[PDB]
Amino acid sequence: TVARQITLLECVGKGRYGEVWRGSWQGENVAVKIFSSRDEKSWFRETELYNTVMLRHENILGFIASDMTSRHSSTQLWLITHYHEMGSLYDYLQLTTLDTVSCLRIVLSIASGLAHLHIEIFGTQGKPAIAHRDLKSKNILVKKNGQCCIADLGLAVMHSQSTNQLDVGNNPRVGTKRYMAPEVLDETIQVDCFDSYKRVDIWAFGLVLWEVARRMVSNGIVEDYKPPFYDVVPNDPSFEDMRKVVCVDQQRPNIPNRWFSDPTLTSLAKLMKECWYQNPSARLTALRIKKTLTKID
Ligand SMILES: CNC(=O)[C@H]1C[C@H](n2c(-c3cc(OC)c(OC)c(OC)c3)nc3ccc(C(=O)NCC4CCN(C)CC4)cc32)C1
Repeated sequence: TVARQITLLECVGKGRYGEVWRGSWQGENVAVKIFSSRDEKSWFRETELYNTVMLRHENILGFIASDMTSRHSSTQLWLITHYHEMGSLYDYLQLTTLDTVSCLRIVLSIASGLAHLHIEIFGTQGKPAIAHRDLKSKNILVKKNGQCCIADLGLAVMHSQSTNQLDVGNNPRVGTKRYMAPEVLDETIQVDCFDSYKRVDIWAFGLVLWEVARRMVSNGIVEDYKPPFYDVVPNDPSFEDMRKVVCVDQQRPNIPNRWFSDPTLTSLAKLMKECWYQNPSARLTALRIKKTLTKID
């Protein structure tokens, strides 16, 4: 169903993943992702997660439907979700700066969505723990109320007390290299250990925090948008570029001096560094981050 009722109006994204369209379903905007063949298995994993898990949370992208539809003499794989007209956090941050409240609301809402993903709730009305594995600004959408929701669950891995085996391939280097945690890049991560995947999300969250904080204005000062590690790796960095910086040199994004003139950015700088520990077990939990951000307000 639904695929029939949907008219595609304008393509708002196109890449190796496929395309994302603004469509109309009974006159209502929906986001339609048409997967590339390359990413067909992500469509299935994401579809099955959303269809089997009650994953309704204000800070997780709202699923509507999935469909298989043959159109251009070939089958199309569609994922249909709520449409967030503001688009991705990545693109939003390049258009505007943030005051203190808008910055906190963004980062807290991401922490809230990530904590909800991570938490296992027993039973019906509950949910397995979920690790995202590709958290970054391009996979986060901004809402008009200034909160964000986390998107793109095609690499996510789930865990509950039902089974010890995880639906993860043998290759741990699945995400976006620029955001890959050190234990992924050097491939020492314990693929058997679900908690290890949560900690990889926390590392990436720290990087997103840094990206956002750079755009918060303090005393008329603000940084331009940059991706993590812009100053030391080329675009489309290689595994080796990333490993030398992050694993061998053990470098991190630098904190602009101006942040320490503002107590919010001072607090956030402290927080992102607690997300970036080389040792995964020292990193704050998602819920700890959320509780901390609830108080920094
Ligand atoms: C890696 N970047 C991407 O993919 C791109 C396309 C993704 N996009 C998703 C989306 C949908 C999904 O499924 C259906 C996904 O997968 C679950 C998903 O994953 C991240 C994202 N909804 C969107 C809603 C709107 C827009 C958008 O830009 N409109 C244009 C206006 C923006 C603001 N003014 C300044 C300019 C014009 C873009 C959206 C982001």
